[PDB]
Amino acid sequence: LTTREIRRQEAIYEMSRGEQDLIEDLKLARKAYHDPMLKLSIMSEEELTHIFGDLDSYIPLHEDLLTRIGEATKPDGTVEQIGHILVSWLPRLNAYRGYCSNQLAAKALLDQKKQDPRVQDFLQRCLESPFSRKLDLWSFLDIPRSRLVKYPLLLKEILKHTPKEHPDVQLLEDAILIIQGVLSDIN
Amino acid sequence: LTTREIRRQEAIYEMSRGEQDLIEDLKLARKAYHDPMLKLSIMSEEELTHIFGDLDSYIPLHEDLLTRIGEATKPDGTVEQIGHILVSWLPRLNAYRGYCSNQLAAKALLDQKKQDPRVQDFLQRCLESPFSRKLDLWSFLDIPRSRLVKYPLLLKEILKHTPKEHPDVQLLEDAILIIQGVLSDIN
Repeated sequence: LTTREIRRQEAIYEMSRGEQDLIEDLKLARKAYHDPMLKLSIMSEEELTHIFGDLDSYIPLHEDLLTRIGEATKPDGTVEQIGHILVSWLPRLNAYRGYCSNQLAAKALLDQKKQDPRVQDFLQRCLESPFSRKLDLWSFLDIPRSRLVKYPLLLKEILKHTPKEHPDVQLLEDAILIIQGVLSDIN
Repeated sequence: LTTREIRRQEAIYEMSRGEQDLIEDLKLARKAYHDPMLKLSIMSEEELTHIFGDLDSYIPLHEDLLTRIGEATKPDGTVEQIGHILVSWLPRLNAYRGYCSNQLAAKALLDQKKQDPRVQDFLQRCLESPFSRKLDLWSFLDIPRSRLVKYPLLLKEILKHTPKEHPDVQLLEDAILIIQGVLSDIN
């Protein structure tokens, strides 16, 4: 394996580790925050979907990417082609249209809720436990946003190390265009 | 939270991390070893089930434990009761009866196959890749065996830190008896 082709694979791995991390945080937000607050009636659903969005849709969306990459990973750990997955997956990031279309309206409830004693108490409890796992609740919207805005860099890095005569060149070039379109359809 | 009750939770966590690890190795054995060798006809299925057993059954068996513990884990990360899961799960370790009933017959093929050039070549390839993940193929049977023999220690450690008047005391006491029975039904 060449030094360059090792970077190509390292670039593909860097990306999927990013997905594992997003998924861990989306699940944590669903389990430790959203569901309990909804259950204890600390916040109404209308409110909780303003803050968190459709977690129930995003989690299997990003898991789906990770599944497909894993299935394309050989026994030796390398992945030969990836463009065909990305091109046919990226358009699904259009599932964020609604959530991210009012980041403005989101940060008006957010700032309201940080005076509520019932949320303060809920967090202080969660946080007192040495087995709890923290999320910055007040800038949650940053987690997905950060990730969505990172894809073009991740894709350009895979392409930087893709051999001239490789099918991924066209597909990755076309995927960078897909990601760029999807971004404008929410900002 | 008391110093003792922190140990109880640490004991429960230690156990589930063990399951995550076993699962990672059972999946790796299925993906990097069993399936490819079966596909390339380096080994017949009869042979591969002697070496690896019914991976397809063990993986969802241990995942099932991890699912159920996760569902019993509160937002704060602690788990209040665990005996009721363990008592009703442990009898399923009886799915190892067949595999482990001929550890003797297993280590006669094993020692045969380590002279086969086709297996040597297959491994040397796998291993040459910097993205590959290693398993000691020749003492694979140790991975499950080690784990099965570790449960009684894991259970006694949870019980060591369980409060006198807690429902887990009876259940864990009864689970230790279940694990002990299951072990004799294969050794």
